[PDB]
This record gives sequence, structure tokens and C-alpha cells, in this order.
Amino acid sequence: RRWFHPNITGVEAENLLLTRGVDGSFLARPSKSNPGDFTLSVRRNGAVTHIKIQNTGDYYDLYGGEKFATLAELVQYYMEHQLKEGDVIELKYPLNCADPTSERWFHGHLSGKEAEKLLTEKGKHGSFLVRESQSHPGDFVLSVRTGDDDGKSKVTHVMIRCQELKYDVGGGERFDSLTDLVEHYKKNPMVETLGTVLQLKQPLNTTRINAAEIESRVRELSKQGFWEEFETLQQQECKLLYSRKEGQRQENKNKNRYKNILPFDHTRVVLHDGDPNEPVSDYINANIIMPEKKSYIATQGCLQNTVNDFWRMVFQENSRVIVMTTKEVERGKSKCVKYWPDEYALKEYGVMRVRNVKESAAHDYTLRELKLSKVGQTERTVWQYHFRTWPDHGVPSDPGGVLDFLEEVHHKQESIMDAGPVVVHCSAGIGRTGTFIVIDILIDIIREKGVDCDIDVPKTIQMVRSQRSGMVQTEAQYRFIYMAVQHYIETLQR
Ligand SMILES: Cn1cc2c(Cl)c(-c3c[nH]c4nc(N5[C@@H]6CC[C@H]5C[C@@H](N)C6)cnc34)ccc2n1
Repeated sequence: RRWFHPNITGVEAENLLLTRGVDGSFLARPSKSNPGDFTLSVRRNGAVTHIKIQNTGDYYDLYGGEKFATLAELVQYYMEHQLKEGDVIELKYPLNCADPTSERWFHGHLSGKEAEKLLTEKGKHGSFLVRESQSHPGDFVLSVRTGDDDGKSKVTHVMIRCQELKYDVGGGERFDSLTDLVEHYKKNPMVETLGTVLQLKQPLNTTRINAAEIESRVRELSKQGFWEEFETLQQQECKLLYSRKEGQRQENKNKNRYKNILPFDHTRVVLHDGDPNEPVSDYINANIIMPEKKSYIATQGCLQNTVNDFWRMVFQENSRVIVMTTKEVERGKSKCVKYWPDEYALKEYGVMRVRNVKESAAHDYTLRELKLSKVGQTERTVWQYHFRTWPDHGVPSDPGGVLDFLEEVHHKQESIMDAGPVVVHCSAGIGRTGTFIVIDILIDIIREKGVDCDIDVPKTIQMVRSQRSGMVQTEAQYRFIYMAVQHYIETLQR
């Protein structure tokens, strides 16, 4: 993902493309002044075009292009394909960024003893970091722990010289960036004169906190670090380009809200017992999310033609609780089509039958008590929690309403013996959906253990993002997750 440049200006972008690129060269970059705006900058015919990519919380919307779950999936699509102003714009040659500050292992500011302490306390064999030299202004230091799991372990420091914007460990190959240097010694470890192999197995973990000390961390990230932690998470999304072939089948194209926002094959919900008189009846744009007790299905808002599939899914998976994350309509646009009957009414949805027994309004949500059964047979109650007050852009300014909602959703789920996964949906089913599920996982840990458990917010998101594309869309959602955790801890504290 070296084609993303976190700290580049528009003019820097043009200059790089003109001086270091050719026709078909391209890079992506943030706007500083605009929080979820991105720019795809592309060279064509000796000039540079800039293409806006907007993300308000639900998807990356490329101007004159499609909607995507991640910038990595966006770039892969166009590099393997179609993008137009109405002339075609080709993405051929990624223009690679040398900037180290979005790498997990980069801690510019760290001193020598502080890096030793951190590796001593948090680190294990093969834990490493790169820091700026304090003794040699402009050089870097590689600091690596090796040993058993005393004096059976040690920290080694390797000096990294910077000569003419190339990095080296004192001999051999000179690398054009610290990333290229680290990737080379990750793959081909340095061996000390006396045998020790300085293996670079994992970056030092600096994001795992004890839950009690959330307020400390939020304060620090608020000085921001929030943006820096988030971009470092985003850099890792290139590890998550898993196959989505079932969703790409012609038979399944019009079962997807957005043609290119698709379920990973390895976690998609497979529907059995379908209409035998219809070719592909096993597909819904939905994934199982298994925290790595309570599981989830993350899915899109229904289309007219997928409402029947949605109820087949709820019934098959034994789900008893549905969370809806959007109004039916927002900004005059359909965000989640109505798939339930009016209050007191009864409807058939293919082979499934649903009664709406009772609706109950709360401040931030409406609860619908639905009864689901198969025609001709099986009845169970499905409790649908329809969150109604999420703003149309951005995130809520206070997390109390979301937390009070998830607390109630949690207790409903826990009250029903052997209930299946909690269904969480609407819109594309990645942004708000991913935000609600992550908050839910984190608060669950804390509810079971207490204020003195360890959480790792970015680790948790990456784990959920490995099970559905782009779960948690924006920096604002990312910040909102930390705020919700912070707030939960305070209400529990006393
Ligand atoms: C499997 N897995 C993936 C993970 C990722 Cl992506 C992170 C993570 C996200 N953002 C970070 N920011 C970090 N920080 C700031 C400040 C210093 C350090 C480095 C970088 N300069 C940004 C560290 N880890 C992270 C943490 C745990 C993970 N587990």
C-alpha cells in the first residue's frame, strides 16, 4: 500500500508524478482540511488529474467511479480493469511513498532507554521498533528483543545511517526508505558475530491498554495521535484482500447494494434449502463475524429482491436479535428498505412468515417484536432494534445513546437460550455496522472482566476487517469507538 502518501500536499503530489512518475503513475492522499476526503492523483498524457474520493461513514465514493469498501480494494479493482473523467484514466504504476510514520514499528520520538523499557515490559522474542537517533541527528536505530519467551533475553540496537536519503546498517545494500530496509531484514535476518539471529517477528505493541487507563490514552491520542493510529490501521488493509468470488457471480450481481462491496468467500453466510427451481439460491451479501461466545452477522440493507433471502438467513442461523443502524430513508435516499410488516400485521416473505406483534418507541430507537416462522410449519420471536438517531454524516457527538442501546441489545440476546448470531445491518453494512459490532465486542470484554482487562482497539478492528471488507470506515468512527469505551468505563467505574 505504498501508493498512499499520508502527509503530501496537492502540489507535492503533482511534482512527484511529473518528476518521478510517467503516464499511468498514480498515488492516493488525504485532505488535511477535510477529515474523510481523499484524492486519487493520476498522471495521463504528461499532466496530473486529481479525483475526489469521499467517505462520510458508509463507503468510499470515487467521483466518476464506483463505491468501495477500502482504498486497497478500489486500487485493485482499477488496476485489474473503466475509470473515466468521459475519457479513460488508467492506474498503471503506483508511485511509492517512503514516509515511515504509518508503519506499526515506527516510533520516531523514542529514546534509547525508553525503547529498552518498552521492549522489556511489552515485548517478546522478535519484537522490534525503529526510532530516531538522538546522538546522530538524521539517522535511525533498530531496537530488537531476542530470547526465551533470568538474562535469557536481551535488547540489541542496530544503527541505521541515512546517507543521501538512503538507509543502511553500515554495509551492503542502501535502501530508498526505512520500509524497504526493514522488509529486507525481516526476510533475511542479521546474524551477530557470535550467532544470535536478530529476527524481526512482530512490531512492539503500543496500542494494547488496560481498560482502567482509557482516559489517559484518549487524552494523549487527543493531542492528533488519533489520526496517526488510524492511518497505521488503514495501511494494514492490503493484508485483507481476500477473495470475494461468489459475490462477483453474474447470478449474484443484483443481490448486492453496491456492485464492488462484497462478502469475503471464507466468512460469507451460505444459505441452504433454497428454491430448487432457481440456479444460485445460496448467496446473501452478509458475513459471519466471530470475535477472535457472542457472534454477529454483518450485512447490507435489503434490496426489494433480497428481502426473502434476508429472512431465510435469520431463520437458518437462529438469530433472535436484529440491529438496524440507519433510518429507512436518509437525505431523501433509501438506506434500508422496509422488510418487516406494519404493527399488528402479518406478511409472507417467500417461505417465511413474519408477524409484527408490538412496536415500542424509545428515545434513540424503536423496538419491534417480530414472530418468524416457516409457512406450513417453527415460530420464534425476533427482536429488532432500530437505531433512529445516528446523524446523516459523521458520528453521534455523545456515545451514551448507542451504549444504552447496545446494553439493552446485549441483555435481550443473553436472555434467549441458544440464540444465534446478532444480525447487524443497513446501508452497505460496513461503516456504522462495523462501528456497532466493534464497540459491542470491546464492551463485552469489559462487562465480563471489569475495568482491569486489556483492550487493543486497532487489533480488534483488524480482526473484524479480516471477516468483512472495510468494517469501520472512518477516523471519526474510530475516535467514536474509543469515546464509547471511555464512557462505558466511567459509568461502570461507579
Ligand atoms: C494484527 N494487528 C494489526 C494491528 C495494528 Cl494495524 C495496530 C495499530 C494500528 N495503528 C497503530 N498505531 C501504532 N502506533 C502509532 C504511534 C506509534 C505506533 C506506530 C505508528 N507510528 C502509529 C501501533 N500499532 C497500531 C495495532 C495492533 C495490531 N494487530
